[PDB]
Amino acid sequence: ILKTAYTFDDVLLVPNKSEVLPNEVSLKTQLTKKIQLNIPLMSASMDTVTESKMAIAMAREGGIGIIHKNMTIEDQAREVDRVKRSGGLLCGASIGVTNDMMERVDAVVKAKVDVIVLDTAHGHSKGVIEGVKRIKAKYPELQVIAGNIATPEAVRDLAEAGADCVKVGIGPGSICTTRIVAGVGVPQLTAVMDCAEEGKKLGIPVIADGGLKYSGDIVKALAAGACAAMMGSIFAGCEEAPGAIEIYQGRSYKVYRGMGSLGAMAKFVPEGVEGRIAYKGHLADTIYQLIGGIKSGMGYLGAPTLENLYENANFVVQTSAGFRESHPHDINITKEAPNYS
Amino acid sequence: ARILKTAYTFDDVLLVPNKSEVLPNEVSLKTQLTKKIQLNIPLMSASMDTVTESKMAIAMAREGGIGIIHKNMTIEDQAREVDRVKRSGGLLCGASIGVTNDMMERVDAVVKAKVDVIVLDTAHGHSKGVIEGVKRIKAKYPELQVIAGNIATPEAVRDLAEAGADCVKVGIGPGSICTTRIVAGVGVPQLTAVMDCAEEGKKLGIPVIADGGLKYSGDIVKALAAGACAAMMGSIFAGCEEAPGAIEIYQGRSYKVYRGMGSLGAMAVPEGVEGRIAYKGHLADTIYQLIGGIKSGMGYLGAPTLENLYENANFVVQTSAGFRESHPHDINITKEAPNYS
Amino acid sequence: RILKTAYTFDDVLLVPNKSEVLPNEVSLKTQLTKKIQLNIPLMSASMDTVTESKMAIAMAREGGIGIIHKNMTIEDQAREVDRVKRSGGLLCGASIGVTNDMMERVDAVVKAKVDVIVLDTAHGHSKGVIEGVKRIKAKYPELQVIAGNIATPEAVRDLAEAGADCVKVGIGPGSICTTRIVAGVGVPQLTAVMDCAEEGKKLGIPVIADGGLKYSGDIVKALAAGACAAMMGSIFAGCEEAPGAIEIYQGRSYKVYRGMGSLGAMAKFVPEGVEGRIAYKGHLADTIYQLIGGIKSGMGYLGAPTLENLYENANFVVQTSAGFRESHPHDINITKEAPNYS
Amino acid sequence: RILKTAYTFDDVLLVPNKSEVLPNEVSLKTQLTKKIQLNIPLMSASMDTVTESKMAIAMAREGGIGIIHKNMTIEDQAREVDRVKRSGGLLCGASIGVTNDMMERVDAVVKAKVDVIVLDTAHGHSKGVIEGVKRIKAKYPELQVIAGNIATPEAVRDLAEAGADCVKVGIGPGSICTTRIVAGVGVPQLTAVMDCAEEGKKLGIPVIADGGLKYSGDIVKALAAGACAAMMGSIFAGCEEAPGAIEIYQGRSYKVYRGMGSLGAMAKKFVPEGVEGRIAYKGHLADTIYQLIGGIKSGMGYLGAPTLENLYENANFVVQTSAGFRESHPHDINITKEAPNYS
Ligand SMILES: C/C(=N\O)c1cccc(C(C)(C)NC(=O)Nc2ccc(Cl)c(-c3nc(C(F)(F)F)cs3)c2)c1
Ligand SMILES: C/C(=N\O)c1cccc(C(C)(C)NC(=O)Nc2ccc(Cl)c(-c3nc(C(F)(F)F)cs3)c2)c1
Ligand SMILES: C/C(=N\O)c1cccc(C(C)(C)NC(=O)Nc2ccc(Cl)c(-c3nc(C(F)(F)F)cs3)c2)c1
Ligand SMILES: C/C(=N\O)c1cccc(C(C)(C)NC(=O)Nc2ccc(Cl)c(-c3nc(C(F)(F)F)cs3)c2)c1
Ligand SMILES: O=c1[nH]cnc2c1ncn2[C@@H]1O[C@H](COP(=O)(O)O)[C@@H](O)[C@H]1O
Ligand SMILES: O=c1[nH]cnc2c1ncn2[C@@H]1O[C@H](COP(=O)(O)O)[C@@H](O)[C@H]1O
Ligand SMILES: O=c1[nH]cnc2c1ncn2[C@@H]1O[C@H](COP(=O)(O)O)[C@@H](O)[C@H]1O
Ligand SMILES: O=c1[nH]cnc2c1ncn2[C@@H]1O[C@H](COP(=O)(O)O)[C@@H](O)[C@H]1O
Ligand SMILES: [K+]
Ligand SMILES: [K+]
Repeated sequence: ILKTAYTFDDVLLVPNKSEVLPNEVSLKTQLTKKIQLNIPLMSASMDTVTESKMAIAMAREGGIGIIHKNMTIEDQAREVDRVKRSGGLLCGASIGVTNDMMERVDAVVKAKVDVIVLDTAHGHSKGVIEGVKRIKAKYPELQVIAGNIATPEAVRDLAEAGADCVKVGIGPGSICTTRIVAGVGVPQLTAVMDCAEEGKKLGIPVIADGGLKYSGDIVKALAAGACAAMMGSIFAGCEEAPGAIEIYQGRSYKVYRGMGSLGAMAKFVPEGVEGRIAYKGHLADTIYQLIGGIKSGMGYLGAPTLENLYENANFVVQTSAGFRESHPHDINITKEAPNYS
Repeated sequence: ARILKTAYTFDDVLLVPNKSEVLPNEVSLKTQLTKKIQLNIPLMSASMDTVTESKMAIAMAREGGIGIIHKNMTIEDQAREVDRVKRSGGLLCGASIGVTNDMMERVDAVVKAKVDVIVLDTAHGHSKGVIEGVKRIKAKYPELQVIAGNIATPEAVRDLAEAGADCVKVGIGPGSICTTRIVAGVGVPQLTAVMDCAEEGKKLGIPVIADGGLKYSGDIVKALAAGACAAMMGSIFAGCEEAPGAIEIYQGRSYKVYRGMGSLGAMAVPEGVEGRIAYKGHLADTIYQLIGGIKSGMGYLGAPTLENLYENANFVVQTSAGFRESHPHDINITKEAPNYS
Repeated sequence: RILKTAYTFDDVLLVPNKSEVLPNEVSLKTQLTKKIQLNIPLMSASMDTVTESKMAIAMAREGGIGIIHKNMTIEDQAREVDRVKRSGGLLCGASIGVTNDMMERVDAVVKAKVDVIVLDTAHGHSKGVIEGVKRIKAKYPELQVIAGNIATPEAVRDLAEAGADCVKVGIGPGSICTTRIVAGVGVPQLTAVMDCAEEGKKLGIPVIADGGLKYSGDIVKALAAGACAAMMGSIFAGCEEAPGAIEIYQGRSYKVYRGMGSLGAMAKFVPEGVEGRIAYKGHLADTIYQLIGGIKSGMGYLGAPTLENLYENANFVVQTSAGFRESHPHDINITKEAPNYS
Repeated sequence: RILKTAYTFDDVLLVPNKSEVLPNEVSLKTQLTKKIQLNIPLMSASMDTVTESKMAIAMAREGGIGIIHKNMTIEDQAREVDRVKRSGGLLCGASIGVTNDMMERVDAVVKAKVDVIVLDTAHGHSKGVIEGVKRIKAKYPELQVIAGNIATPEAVRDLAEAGADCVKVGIGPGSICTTRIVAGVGVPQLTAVMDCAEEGKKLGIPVIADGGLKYSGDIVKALAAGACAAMMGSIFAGCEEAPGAIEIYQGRSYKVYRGMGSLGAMAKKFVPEGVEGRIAYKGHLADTIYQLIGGIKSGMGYLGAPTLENLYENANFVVQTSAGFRESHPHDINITKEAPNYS
């Protein structure tokens, strides 16, 4: 019980000397050794976040969407295929460890998915290791993301098993109760930091999944070493996300729930809650704001590229009081900001 | 420097997931309350007049745990309640005893009623009165299993072990209705207290119980992974139909009264308060949720048994920001979860 | 530079010790100064909305002591002290400021039988205060003098040298106090009381834990830190004895409670307290009973028959903000009034 | 990789020192640069809802200075500073950005006899600012230049070799600032001011504590950290002398206050780093300065400091926790009467 772990709100990045203006920087990243994204953002594989429409709009902005799997195998293959024939867009698919597994994989592969994500509550498990070894045995050159994990031991075991990228985050998500009902989890920033570090010794990239709420948070995840950030609530309020529209006190809300929530899984022991976030309009506007945030951050840090950002970033722990100084304070805000609230 | 040691409670820490060859539906929650008593699930209902009586203790045993009948009633009525449990078909049953002038007559009567365990529980278990009590009771009934409490230190485990106790209950002040820490200034945060006492207890070969301050199934997992043999809850069980006292309807919702035994109402200078808690229906639904959460955590930690969970658990400390990450956050929740208030 | 963290009461808990002593067994006698013993280590504040003759008569007869405030003329505070000393031989205190009329106020309250003088100012670690003590003891060598307020052991050392018989600790912890906010200056009270009690004891000088106390458990902590007695304002300001009529607001009664450095009490001012209302507490006896029982209960937990043994054998532990939440009642709709809680 | 905690005002307290001095005896004089002395170490911020000529005149007349903002055309800002120099030779500053017309704005305010310019930017530790400083001093070698904003000792050194006469510390503390939220970058202000003050005093360049101040006690902390002066927007933006009329909202008077990097101030392609809201009306600046000044004198008396230099040299800080914070503020009281220096 000696060691303290930090999440995003716990730290700040120290500005560096910069010869670089924000609209000079390049957010290109390697999602895997083979898959290059233009911007390091991906939409979560949840039934209230990503289907083909969201996945098409992520691809076009430079990112990628991971079509969720809470649908028939044939419907997912249709969603993926819908993305592929909308141009030449990259598309991912979610796969669980099931008796369905390889039929789901065969359908999205033939439908030309670019990357599958074997994601489960506990990526550091015998099922996932065997599942990655099974998939890569059948499809060697296909790209496999394995998650979710929180330790460097977990990185190696999935790298050994053949994953091309690992996905970090047990407990941080906005709709997640894993840490509350199971007691298990690692604060996300320290999780990404430790996993990024072992991932770089091995040649395997890591994704920061969950818990990001502002663009500043993504800068921290990338500075920690993640190759890409994945978000649910940040995208689930967008027009392209599936989700009934609910009305309350003059505002429109989009339904957003955990995949491990009662309503998603339908004696259940859930690991998620169901709720709603405010409608935010079109993805493109949300992406602009996030990219602009990341660019300014790299400007403050003098980083022309994501690699230089990771190599030159210096972190500083702020207290509860610093956290209050960091947010707007002692202001009665009256005009909406596309950046904040 | 007098103020050196920081002590932690459940909400300060998190468990790090291990490599798991095992699924939640395969782990065994069997535990030894004492050496002669083995429960199937490591949960006990608290010895309170708004929590455990014959109706509660019967249902606890039927789910695999134990209820300790409270002592706020005549010696006649207590023996009667223990007997109903004993005549309900071979169900384990406890009874609490205070440091009283009538003490050995209370032990007498519930022993006659074939009680399986007694709890000599006082505000301060590491005291002369409890020390002599345990030896006095071991002098008359050496076969009898006696739990003693409450305590907060490793020194207290020794002196209670050298006095005869077969188990020791940890918890000074963490209780949801408890004001001991505020009115007396005394106590140890529960996770550190369990941890320190579990470590002395294991070396000496005596189990410890985590009593008080548990609220979610994940907290229990932390207590068991800290080394407790079982967990005692008052608040988590007091809203159920089997707890004593009737339901109140206040503004469309159902509530039951829940009070500290040290509160003015139970005693008719108090160390607890009286209040109302939400009605939660039948015990079996609460037990099912708690059991499920515990097996989830043990799956995460790769633990087939409770002792293996303790051997291999690593804790990490989270800040206030980790805490807010760990709970659902930045979401308007619209559907109640059965495991997340 | 910044590095040493300083703690207040809600940052820490006392670890229970083995106890051969039941709460009704433990003794609460304490030495306020070398010449003044109290049966209980409680003092009421030198504030116009806390302590007058009625407060200080009531305080004495329960075994503590009241310190009559200075926010009144010299004649009337001497009479106030004479009110107390005539009512069956009780101890009385009196507040004295660093002023031009300061010896005349001392002279009056002395003729008026005052047992203890408190030369309390915003900054006791100061030339005026130190000179003031030296001048008073030179005129009255037997008169017991408390000086404050301070927060450092260097301040204990210097006020002991100046002739003080007891020093009062507390810069900023007060519930009505804005000193830390407007001047940026202070020390969390628990660490202040420890550091100063450490120095006062080596010199043989008692120290008072003054301000920031809200519950009985808080008092126990101050005493285990080595304070000789605890001074409270807010806890006593709600009582019948305290000065001030009882204003009532939406079917509930209250009493005015204000800082002595608030605009109200001092009437170009730059205040260092606020002014407000706190709920009516009842009679002082019942409030004191509940505080005594917490102390006695805390000493039971720590197995200390006396305040000295409690100081020597106390083990503090730091609690985080989640420990704090677990320490208070949680997740319960409290429906009945506990006599000793909120 | 992540070992250093950095602190802000609400995290620390100053420990009282033995004192031979009373608050009224204490001296508030500070060198804003080697060539500029203020009688009180307070500055109003160069924002379009804090400082124009009227507030620059009101600050100067109290012993401080105002920086007229640059969210206006060049001739208007030169006219604005000329209005202050006309009111009895008062001190005046003007804000200058890294623009295509940077040297032309500098020309107009120099013509109107501005005492100091502030080359203030999101990121003062940048090639732009570093080159603007060299180019401004090369043409106007006696002009006093403040450069900012910054947060590190490397930034202090590099801007001093650029020619800055004084630097301005503060990445993200402002009450209306979202830089640390949107960009993830910044340093808690007290640690920032301390680290930068230390390097400035080794090099001979003073530093300004800019942003995140809320109470007079906070100013004392920032001066004891070693800053030569404190810059405020929120504290002064409710005052009658700040720009914009007094607004009513549910029977209480308010004024508008917004970040310069907020949408309204920068007026879809924008990515703002500030917000816009409203703050309570607090009256005329004279009454706010009074309460501020008295708080600083009280703090310095507690510290036995007759000068700001003596305060920096003998100030001791302790960290307080959130419980310490809770004790530090008033607590467990229903405040009935409004205190002119608290809420
Ligand atoms: C993301 C997430 N939660 O973060 C989640 C998503 C859907 C469902 C669940 C539910 C509520 C069903 N909860 C678990 O699935 N909980 C859990 C707890 C412990 C372990 Cl060890 C495992 C594992 N399951 C596997 C399987 F192979 F089956 F996929 C390998 S390990 C699973 C959780
Ligand atoms: C209790 C308390 N505040 O806690 C208080 C009570 C009444 C008035 C004040 C006022 C509002 C007047 N505030 C100061 O008096 N502030 C202050 C600040 C710094 C110093 Cl150094 C001094 C000093 N006073 C003396 C005296 F001679 F008066 F004793 C020597 S030095 C005083 C404060
Ligand atoms: C669990 C608990 N509170 O957590 C509690 C439960 C019921 C009643 C009380 C009351 C309000 C009556 N409070 C004390 O009992 N307070 C107290 C304080 C200090 C000591 Cl040292 C002792 C002790 N009593 C004994 C006994 F005589 F019982 F054996 C041994 S030690 C007791 C407390
Ligand atoms: C104070 C402040 N925010 O705290 C602020 C004030 C006005 C406008 C902005 C906006 C919203 C436009 N935000 C940035 O300007 N952000 C930013 C982020 C990172 C860098 Cl590296 C730079 C730079 N700009 C330059 C310049 F072209 F001005 F010379 C050189 S470096 C700028 C911010
Ligand atoms: O029910 C759940 N329980 C726990 N985690 C979930 C659940 N559903 C989705 N997640 C994870 O939470 C992430 C979204 O987090 P968010 O962006 O913070 O809202 C997803 O990428 C998943 O990794
Ligand atoms: O009045 C009281 N004061 C302090 N502790 C109590 C009181 N009554 C019961 N307890 C303890 O608190 C536990 C209940 O805590 P809970 O599970 O957090 O609600 C019981 O098991 C007892 O160990
Ligand atoms: O106006 C004030 N400013 C600062 N401290 C004050 C003021 N008035 C009283 N005090 C101190 O605060 C103490 C009362 O604190 P309380 O019991 O927490 O309310 C008094 O004994 C004084 O030491
Ligand atoms: O939009 C903005 N983003 C970030 N900082 C700003 C912005 N506008 C003003 N500032 C800074 O914030 C300071 C005011 O902070 P305040 O005194 O806490 O209200 C000003 O001196 C500027 O340095
Ligand atoms: K801010
Ligand atoms: K205070």
